Amino acid sequence: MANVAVEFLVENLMQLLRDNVELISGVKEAAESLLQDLNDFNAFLKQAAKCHINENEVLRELVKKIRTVVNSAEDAIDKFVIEAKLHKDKGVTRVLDLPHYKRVKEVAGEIKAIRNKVREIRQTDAIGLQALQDDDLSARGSEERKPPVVEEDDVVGFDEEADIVINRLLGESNHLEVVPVVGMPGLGKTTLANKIYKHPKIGYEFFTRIWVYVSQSYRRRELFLNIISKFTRNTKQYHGMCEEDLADEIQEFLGKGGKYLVVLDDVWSDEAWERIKIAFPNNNKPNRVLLTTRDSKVAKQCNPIPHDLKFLTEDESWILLEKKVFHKDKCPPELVLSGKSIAKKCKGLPLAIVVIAGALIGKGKTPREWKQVDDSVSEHLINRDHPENCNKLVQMSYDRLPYDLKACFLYCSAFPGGFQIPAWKLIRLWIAEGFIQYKGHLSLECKGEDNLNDLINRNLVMVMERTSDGQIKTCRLHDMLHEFCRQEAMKEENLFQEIKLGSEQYFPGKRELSTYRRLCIHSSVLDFFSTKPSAEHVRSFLSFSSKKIEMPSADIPTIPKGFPLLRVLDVESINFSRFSREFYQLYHLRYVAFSSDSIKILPKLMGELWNIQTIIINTQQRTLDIQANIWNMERLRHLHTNSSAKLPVPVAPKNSKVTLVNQSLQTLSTIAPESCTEEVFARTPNLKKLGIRGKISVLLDNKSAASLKNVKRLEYLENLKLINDSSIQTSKLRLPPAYIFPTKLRKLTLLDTWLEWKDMSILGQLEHLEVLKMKENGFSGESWESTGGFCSLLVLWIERTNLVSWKASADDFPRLKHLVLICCDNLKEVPIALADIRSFQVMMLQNSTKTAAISARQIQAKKDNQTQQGTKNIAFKLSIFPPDL
Amino acid sequence: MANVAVEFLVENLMQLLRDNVELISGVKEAAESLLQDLNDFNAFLKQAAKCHINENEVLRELVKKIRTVVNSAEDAIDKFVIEAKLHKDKGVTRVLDLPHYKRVKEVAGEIKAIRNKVREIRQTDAIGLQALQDDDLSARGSEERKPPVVEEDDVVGFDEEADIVINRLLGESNHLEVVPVVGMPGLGKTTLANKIYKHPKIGYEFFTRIWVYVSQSYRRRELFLNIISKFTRNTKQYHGMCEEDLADEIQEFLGKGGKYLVVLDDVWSDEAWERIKIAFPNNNKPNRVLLTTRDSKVAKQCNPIPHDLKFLTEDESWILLEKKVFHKDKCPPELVLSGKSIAKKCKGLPLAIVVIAGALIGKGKTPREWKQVDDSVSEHLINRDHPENCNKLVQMSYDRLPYDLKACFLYCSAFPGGFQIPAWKLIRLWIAEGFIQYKGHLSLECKGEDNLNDLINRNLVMVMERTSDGQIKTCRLHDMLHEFCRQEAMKEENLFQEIKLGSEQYFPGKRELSTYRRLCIHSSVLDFFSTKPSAEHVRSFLSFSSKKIEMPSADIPTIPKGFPLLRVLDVESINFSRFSREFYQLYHLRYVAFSSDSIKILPKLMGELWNIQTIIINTQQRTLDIQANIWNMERLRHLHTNSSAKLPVPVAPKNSKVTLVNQSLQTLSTIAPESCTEEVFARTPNLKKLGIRGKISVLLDNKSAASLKNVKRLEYLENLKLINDSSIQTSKLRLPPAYIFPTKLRKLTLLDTWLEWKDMSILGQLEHLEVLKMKENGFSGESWESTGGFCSLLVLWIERTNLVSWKASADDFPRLKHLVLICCDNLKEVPIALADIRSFQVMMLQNSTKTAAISARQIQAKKDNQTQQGTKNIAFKLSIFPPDL
Ligand SMILES: O=P(O)(O)O[C@H]1[C@@H](OP(=O)(O)O)[C@@H](OP(=O)(O)O)[C@@H](OP(=O)(O)O)[C@@H](OP(=O)(O)O)[C@@H]1OP(=O)(O)O
Ligand SMILES: O=P(O)(O)O[C@H]1[C@H](OP(=O)(O)O)[C@@H](OP(=O)(O)O)[C@H](OP(=O)(O)O)[C@@H](OP(=O)(O)O)[C@H]1OP(=O)(O)O
Ligand SMILES: Nc1ncnc2c1ncn2[C@@H]1O[C@H](COP(=O)(O)OP(=O)(O)O)[C@@H](O)[C@H]1O
Ligand SMILES: Nc1ncnc2c1ncn2[C@@H]1O[C@H](COP(=O)(O)OP(=O)(O)O)[C@@H](O)[C@H]1O
Repeated sequence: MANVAVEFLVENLMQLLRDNVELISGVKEAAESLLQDLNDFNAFLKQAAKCHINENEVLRELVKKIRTVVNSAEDAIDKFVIEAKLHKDKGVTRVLDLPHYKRVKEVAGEIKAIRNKVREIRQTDAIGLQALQDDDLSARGSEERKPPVVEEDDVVGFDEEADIVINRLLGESNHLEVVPVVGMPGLGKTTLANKIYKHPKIGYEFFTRIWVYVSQSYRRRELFLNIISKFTRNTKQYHGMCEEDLADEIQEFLGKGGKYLVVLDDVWSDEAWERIKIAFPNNNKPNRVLLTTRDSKVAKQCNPIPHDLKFLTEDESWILLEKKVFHKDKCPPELVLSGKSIAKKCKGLPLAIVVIAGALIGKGKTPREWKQVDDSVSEHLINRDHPENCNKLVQMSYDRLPYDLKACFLYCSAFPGGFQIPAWKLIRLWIAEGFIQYKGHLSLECKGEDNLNDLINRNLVMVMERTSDGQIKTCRLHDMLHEFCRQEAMKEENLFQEIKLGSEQYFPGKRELSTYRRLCIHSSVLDFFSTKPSAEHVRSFLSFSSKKIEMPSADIPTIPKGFPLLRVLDVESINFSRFSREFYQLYHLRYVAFSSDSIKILPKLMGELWNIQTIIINTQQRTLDIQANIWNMERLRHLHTNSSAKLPVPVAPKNSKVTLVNQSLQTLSTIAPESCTEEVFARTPNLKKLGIRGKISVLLDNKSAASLKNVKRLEYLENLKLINDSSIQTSKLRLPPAYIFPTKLRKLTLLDTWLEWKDMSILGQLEHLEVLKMKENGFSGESWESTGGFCSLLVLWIERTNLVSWKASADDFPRLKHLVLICCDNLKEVPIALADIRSFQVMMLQNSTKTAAISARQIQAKKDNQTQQGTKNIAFKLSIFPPDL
Repeated sequence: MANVAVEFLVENLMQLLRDNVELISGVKEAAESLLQDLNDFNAFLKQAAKCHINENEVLRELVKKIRTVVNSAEDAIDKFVIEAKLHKDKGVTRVLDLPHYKRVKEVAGEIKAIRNKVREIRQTDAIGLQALQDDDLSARGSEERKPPVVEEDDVVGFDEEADIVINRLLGESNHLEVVPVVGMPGLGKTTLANKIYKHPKIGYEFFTRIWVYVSQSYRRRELFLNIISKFTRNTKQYHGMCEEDLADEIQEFLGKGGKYLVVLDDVWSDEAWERIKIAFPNNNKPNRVLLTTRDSKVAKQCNPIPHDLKFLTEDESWILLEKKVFHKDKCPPELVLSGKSIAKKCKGLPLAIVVIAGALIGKGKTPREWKQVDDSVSEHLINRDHPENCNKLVQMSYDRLPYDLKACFLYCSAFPGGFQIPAWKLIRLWIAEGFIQYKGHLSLECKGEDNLNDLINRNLVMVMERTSDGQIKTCRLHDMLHEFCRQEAMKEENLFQEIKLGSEQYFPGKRELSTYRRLCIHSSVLDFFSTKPSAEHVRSFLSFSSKKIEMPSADIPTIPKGFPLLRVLDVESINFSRFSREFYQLYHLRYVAFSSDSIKILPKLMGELWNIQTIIINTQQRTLDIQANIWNMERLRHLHTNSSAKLPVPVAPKNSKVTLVNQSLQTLSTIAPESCTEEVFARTPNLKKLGIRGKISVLLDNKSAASLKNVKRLEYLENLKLINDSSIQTSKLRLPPAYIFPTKLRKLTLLDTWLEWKDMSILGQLEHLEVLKMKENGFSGESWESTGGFCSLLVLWIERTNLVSWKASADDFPRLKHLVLICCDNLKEVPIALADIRSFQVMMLQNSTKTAAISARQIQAKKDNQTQQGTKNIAFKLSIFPPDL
């Protein structure tokens, strides 16, 4: 939508005028003029949006060229800004910088012609404003939306295929067999196969169970490395071994672990199965493979008997729609006939019905909306076999979205097919692109999380992984939605364009690449950069690859010089050895991610990019030294890192009264303990997440820095992590008293502190802490005895400890819901008093002593009797690692 | 040929037995038995080769099974070598090395199994050549092959096509019309183009003329870079800007010098034309493009009138056949009729005439041989349209090559089709690959050049360029010939395999790779190594990519670990930042050629190797410290580079009587001036080609360590090159006395020495000097007065010198043949006395004063008058790069 670009340009111009007067100084009148005209433009596009522009040709004619004239302005202003900052570097103290001030004033001549153009067009727009304001529709207020807790996890009317499949498997002893499943896209082969892979009988039967996704763009060796990973810890060794030997190693590991069930998803080409099957050892055991698909030929080839999936009958259809649109509550009677007619209109496709329930949630729950939706569906599914019917249905759902979500959905279609989207990165990309604008009081990140939850609710985006906290950790887009969104973006809106290279084709020429605004290259990238492209109007550049590619020493300069107007640059999948000066000459850079293996210092010139919001760095060295004045970069909001970062020593200005305290700074992913000082925390009042890697001892000792005591100043801090990199128990470490920590702290992580279990009382004293995660021998001992305090703790996580005896009472953990016990191969039993807590719902116990498993089964039987006893308890689910136990 | 493999194994086994008793100490008995078995079986293989091999299957089966055991013996022997060297590396002083000595005894058991297999072949038949001994064919002696002679520079029957093409240009000025040349394969379009391009009218008609070769796998950017690099000297910019901008610059430069005539060779598809045609924007000038295409559709798309290359007429065909087979001499009357039958059977395809001429010259000059050849040609040229006729003719020609020369002719397809092959690289490769073996007294490289001349004489190898010396410089195979050799090698013999992946195809599995003995890649080797392939039976690797490519630091150790028995490592188009230690266990390496841009030190572990013969490095480091002990490598024949290599100080051991005098060394291209001490020359009695690069004044001055005086000691030196990197003239340099130079010096090159023409007398005194090359103001001054001495000189190269006045008489250069003057914008006139030099053959003049051009025209007129007077003076040739001069 043109509104997005208009708003972003207005905001950036305002920020540049307020903040940096000197750069814009030669053209201030033109800046203010463009500001007024863009405000008026935005109002006009809103008024046009109120109407159905597609209904009138004149309205559609009017919108065109609103966007091009706006685009011409953005270009001229940005070129001017970069030119004048280069002038500042020139340091021409001449009063009249006649040489090359006439170049920045050539850009200003373009600016002036552009201001003249914008003054025009605005006069024509004033014509037809009154006529447009005569008409309006959908005059209503805005309501709230609510978080997407799990709902309808049960699968309507699909027990039949589940039981048939679970029956078929385990037929012939000592045979490696494959179970094909087919059925048109959106039917639910993955959903049913998930229900199988999570049915109790399957987990009872086979010990090893691997979930594997194999699309068309799948890679064989990438898959083998990960499957070997399922068994062992490190794959960096097998980065240097052949696929065949890798196939052999997977075979040995998989054969060792008794039986095995392996799931490969959405296969496309029979040769794909032919190649992948090698790793599986046919060692004369009843091991079952479960592949699903869409094409019939491959299913038939891999086994002469494919099990075809089934459509949902009319009743299943209506019940499913009722569930999705009305969630737990039951439908009010008046809409029943409408909903049943729509369900019948669907023909029993779970995908069409699901998206339609999303559209109904979007419209409302009033009879007029239901009748209109019924009429529209009765029109857009006249055929069955044509997939574009699903596209028409999704378009109908899509039309009702707010334009802000319209931008986010398309931009979520940017990622490659089959790629699992990291939610935090997706939110930060949305922020840096300008799709989320200040409205209200929520922090930008919270608004982004709410937007993602909204998109999940109407069933456009399917969630894949969730956190311990219950939040979302990784999402993606179903194939049909990906195709519809990609076509809509690359064709209509020109949001972005992709450059995947088919056989016997060439990367476009400079004239074509001239008309792009964003690039995505998810295929051979070094090949596009060996050509030395040049497109002055590329603002973003995305490359979400699978492997890590090295960048040749003679090829580093190409990105900075080819695209001198970047804003977003995510090349996390490309490893750099260094950087060139043109890099530090990129002055519009907002988002910047990159990897590296020999980087140790963040050069100081990097602090001259005065618009950076986000920074993400990967480095193999333990210590990363930062020399750029991050206290100078006003708008910095995040600084991620995987090594231990050594922040610079802060100094306030001497001749300037102004103090350097960043109000908008929310993260310091991993800083060294040496910098956990009073001043570092004086400068970050609003900090919400902090991490410290290094030798946690320096913190805990009270000589060098009362560092844990320094932590008291961060009032809003809500997440902390203590990572120790020393591998030597030089002394014993002691946590300070529980009045030093912040009050809202909600999630803590320890790793190799090696603390004594008596200190757990201090943590019990904390009030709001909701998740405790101690990994890799965080607390050392053999005797912990609960002493109360964990009033609100919701998830407990213990991994790689030598604890033996634990003792508690049902009043120690009143709100427990989740309990994680990993790699505790020296614990004996879990206290049974944990079976008394009502909310205790999920437990898991990995690589643990079998006596603990027997006690856990006792606890499960206890809670089963409780729920049987008429209490309104939440259902009980257990998990014990041993297949036998 | 299998005899080649048997002989290679025999020679290596004898070498290993002689040099190191320890390496074969455990299995010396079976090794010697295998050696004698190989000798007798090679006698058997020769006896088989005496009888027809192509026509008999049982005979091939007899000799077959011996090649397999020979390959297996090679594998096991190299395995034992690497294993014994690994034992040495372990440095176990135990009398009984309980770990790994049983593994080596099992490898000895494998060696004994191969010995048993060879003895089993001998048991099946004591010799197996009794039937072969009964029948003998082709008994005759081996006589001389003539030294190469440039001959038949005239083209027969294509002059009328040349006239028609030269009538095409001047068709319509102020326009761009493409000339299409269309013909069947081996027809001679490219010869007609190479003629017309060389026509005096063409050079006079256009000041600028370009020759461009459009292969099937052409890349546009590299072609444009070549066109640009033609005109200018500096290209640091054009490596940085894009191919659209590159074509724009090509337009600019071709328009700077007015009208131009460019040639595109062997256009295959239409897209080639559509994309290359944008680089010739007509500047409303009379511009012509010459396009040779085998296909016709592309020609019609280029221009609705393609120039149709006719077939040779019968008389033209015969004059060709007699010229080729007989060279200057005419056809003897008795062979006239057999020749006429052969030529009339050729159907006019000149390539058939040429290949049959090669077959005749190889066979001999007797009527029975001519009749046999004619009958075969009749038998195999029944049809007309099928190109496979040429494959059949080539097969006839090939069955007659000497088995050594057969192996030589083949494996030339290992170099990708269409690639100019440096002759020196081919010769050194043949030497390293055991292809050329010690037979007689000729030096290995001399025998290699002899073989290459022999092949070229047979007209199976084409020469692209020569030298003022007239020595072959670069050679390439014809398209059809390259295709034939490719199919031959990859199918019937298994000399090498070409891993060229389509879009669908994937790289081979390790299983397929197991049966390969030589690898040739010509597509992405980066991706090939990305799959991390492995192979033990691989001895040769070649990848002639067009560009230079980097090896990611994680991909560096792939080649060693995958290939532990590597001999020929042809990776010169690959870049190496560093080397894994696994490189330094490749005890089977014979040939190492590789690039780099940061390598400053060759590690001492490089010296550990012993089997290498050639070392080749092109680094951009101005210095290259060589810390390997080269003096301990006896078989080092060649250490080629372009850097100012600083050799290690030759130190004799304190407790050894062995003289570290390497009797195999032949060349030290660009050693450091500091490294020219009496010792290093004293270690190399047989040095043949030397050149220095660095601070040469350190060589000249007597106070300085007298390097140039010591250079006398090399009695076998024949090639000397002196190069100065010092751009600063801190003093004037003076040459030593004439006697100090080696007696047998024959070619000299001077760059950046800025000598004083008064010294030219000293160089005159040199008795044997035959090539002189002064460049980069080699001699600094304004007036030259030649004083004689250059009795045996033949060619004179003057480039970028500020000479003003030259005075010479005909008595100074009685035997000289070639004058050339590059960029002498200072030179006034050329001594007209040089016109009296009978031997004077060809003159060239580039970017000189027009006065020199007019005086050169005077000299040309004088020579034309001389020959017009009845003197048997050789034809003279004049050429001026700018015709305006
Ligand atoms: O062995 P050299 O005495 O050093 O001469 C050779 C050779 O010159 P000749 O034709 O006289 O044998 C090549 O031929 P030209 O170029 O001189 O015609 C030349 O090839 P390039 O200049 O193309 O490289 C080559 O150069 P290189 O050392 O790179 O192999 C090098 O002569 P120069 O090095 O002095 O140019
Ligand atoms: O499951 P989560 O709720 O995501 O909690 C953590 C945490 O994530 P958050 O701090 O954002 O909540 C870490 O995030 P990052 O370190 O990447 O910033 C991540 O990595 P760590 O191990 O270093 O804590 C870790 O993932 P994992 O432990 O698997 O590596 C993950 O916990 P999960 O195990 O559930 O992913
Ligand atoms: N039996 C069912 N009941 C309700 N919804 C379903 C059912 N089966 C699939 N779905 C819906 O379909 C989507 C899952 O996609 P799916 O059909 O499994 O992809 P594919 O079948 O193409 O692999 C989800 O939105 C899910 O809610
Ligand atoms: N005299 C000639 N007449 C016709 N074609 C020729 C002649 N000489 C070379 N050719 C062409 O050159 C190619 C092979 O040339 P070749 O026999 O090597 O001679 P040259 O060394 O002069 O090129 C073929 O395409 C052939 O048609």
